[PDB]
Amino acid sequence: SEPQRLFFAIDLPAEIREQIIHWRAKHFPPEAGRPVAADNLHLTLAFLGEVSAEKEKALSLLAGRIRQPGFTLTLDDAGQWLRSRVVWLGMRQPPRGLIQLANMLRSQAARSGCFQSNRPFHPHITLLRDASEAVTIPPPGFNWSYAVTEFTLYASSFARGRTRYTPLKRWALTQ
Ligand SMILES: [Cl-]
Repeated sequence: SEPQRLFFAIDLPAEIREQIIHWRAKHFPPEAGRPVAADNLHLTLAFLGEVSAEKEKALSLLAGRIRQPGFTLTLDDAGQWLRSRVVWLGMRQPPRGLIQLANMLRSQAARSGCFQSNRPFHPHITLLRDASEAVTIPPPGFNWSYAVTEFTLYASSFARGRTRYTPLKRWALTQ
């Protein structure tokens, strides 16, 4: 019944996660930044901040009322945001369904009193953190494309020199 640090996210198939870390190790030396663990690669829909058990339940219920078709993500884009010090993977033209889902979840969080960054939703998958220096970003690998069937509520913790994301609940997207 202690508060947890939560976020909604979309996950990647194992095969694609593996292609990504192989591609990453090939193009980015350790000095380019701190690599996100393969299992920790995800696309965040909405950050909720620290959330009480009571508030988690309310947000989970609102998430469960979402009615949306599934969509396809094709990762054709890669870049670097120096100020936020990340190297990221993303999509040039995200499907509307992704935008709809994120905005819906973000709206629900906001209306519940959740911490607001007032940052415009920029769908991305963080590959490197603490990326300070400016490196050369290659295009992604070929055919990193898959159907999104669901989204998940995660808890975030740190154990044994690792970041850990714990799945709490999942909701399927219709199709
Ligand atoms: Cl371009």
